[PDB]
Amino acid sequence: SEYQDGKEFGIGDLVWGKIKGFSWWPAMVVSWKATSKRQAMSGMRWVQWFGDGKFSEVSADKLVALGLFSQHFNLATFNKLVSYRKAMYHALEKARVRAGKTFPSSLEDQLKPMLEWAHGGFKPTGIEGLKPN
Amino acid sequence: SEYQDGKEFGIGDLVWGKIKGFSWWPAMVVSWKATSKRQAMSGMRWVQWFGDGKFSEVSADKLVALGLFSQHFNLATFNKLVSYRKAMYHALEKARVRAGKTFPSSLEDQLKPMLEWAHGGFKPTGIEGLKPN
Ligand SMILES: CC(C)CCC[C@H](C)NC(C)C
Ligand SMILES: CC(C)CCC[C@H](C)NC(C)C
Repeated sequence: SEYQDGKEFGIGDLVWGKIKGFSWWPAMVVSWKATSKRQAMSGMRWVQWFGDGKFSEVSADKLVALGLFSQHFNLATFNKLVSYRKAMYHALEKARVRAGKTFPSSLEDQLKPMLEWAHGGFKPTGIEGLKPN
Repeated sequence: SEYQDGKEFGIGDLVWGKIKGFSWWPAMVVSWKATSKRQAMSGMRWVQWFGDGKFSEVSADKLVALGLFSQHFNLATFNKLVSYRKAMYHALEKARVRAGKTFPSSLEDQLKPMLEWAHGGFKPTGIEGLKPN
């Protein structure tokens, strides 16, 4: 099947992806069939970016697990860009549901406990709870 | 292991491949396990074409290193087919990263300095920077 190149990351994985000129941005690894383009080159993954829904073919070496959060979250970009805050909401919402996490009940106000959870290490599940399926 | 048949080219090598009826087209040697098809016959190599991401089993004797660039690049095809130009973009991008090369910030316009880097022997690394890993 897809992505059998001995590199990390499979379909459904929540990741940070790094494109030249941009901060690390959250994304989900997808099958090339979802992209309406072409099969990824060996060593690459198609990802779909949270916040804008676009697809990019990105080297596996330029991806890391979303669970390595406090290590790749860019606070300057977050303060500066509303699109980045939006991306984080959609990414962490996906993470939350997967981990079976719940928060008590505005964007910045919805984000706040989600960021704390993420930044704190995604407790109680830890990064294991972010896996697909 | 795979592709130990005494012939040239191993996994990850960037190459030109020639299929009957076509100009030389850029590709990367992959393991058969990436293809989701059969293992390659003796003397053959699975390649994945840049641009469309498809797989072909090609004789190892009908492949040449991407590094022999201007000899095999086909200017006429390039000007004629947008697919070829796209193929060149992806191939050179992969070459660029492996090399550690970088280009200051459209397709052709991004292609322009990449083609010139290639036609002029991939300086400063030369073709040694094109190797996998
Ligand atoms: C325009 C805004 C939504 C920010 C751009 C996000 C881009 C698509 N992700 C980059 C990592 C390539
Ligand atoms: C996209 C198309 C115009 C051609 C792309 C390369 C294919 C696979 N032909 C090669 C065998 C030379």
